[PDB]
Amino acid sequence: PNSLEAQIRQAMKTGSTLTIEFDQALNQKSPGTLNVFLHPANGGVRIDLDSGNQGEPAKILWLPWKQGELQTLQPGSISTVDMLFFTYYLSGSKVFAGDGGPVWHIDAPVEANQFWRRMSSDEWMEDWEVGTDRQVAYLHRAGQSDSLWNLSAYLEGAAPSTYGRDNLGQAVVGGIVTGRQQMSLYQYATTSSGSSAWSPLTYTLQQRKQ
Repeated sequence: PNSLEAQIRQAMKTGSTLTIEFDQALNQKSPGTLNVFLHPANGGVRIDLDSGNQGEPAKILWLPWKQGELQTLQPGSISTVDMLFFTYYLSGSKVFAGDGGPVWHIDAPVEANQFWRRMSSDEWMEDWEVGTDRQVAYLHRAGQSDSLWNLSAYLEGAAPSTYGRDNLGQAVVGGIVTGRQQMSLYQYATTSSGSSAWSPLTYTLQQRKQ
């Protein structure tokens, strides 16, 4: 087989099943580029900071998760074509990504009006004029209280993507850099069947309402 990094990139693009396991240690690393180690795992790859167990070093874009908080990948970090992007598992959390803009990982309990307000101070958001469009990929857990995710007051366009059902289930989000400040996003979800194959996480046209 190829490098583990190549195997992940190929699984994403082909819509194959390849799971990702993250060491919680990764959440103590800042958003941006990160040197990690990839290891074979049953059915997938484990990403950690351990150079042992048939580890292969890789430089990725990384977005940590933090309890009760937003974390932000700033787009200036994004430069190397074909570099992989990952964020930590989604277990009730939300991911919001602007195309050519930041990616935010927002913990589950942060209400939508609150996280929107927090997102709102980023230069990309301030440059997003009311009444104009961006492309946005937004993923939340199905059956979670809408107070924690619904942005309908702020965005007019396609409904968000969802993972899970009845506020149960997990997702993994990653990406592949395609150009300066630009990525294509990919996802899978883990339910009582197991883990799904990778699919695209689509940016959809949204008009800013207010």
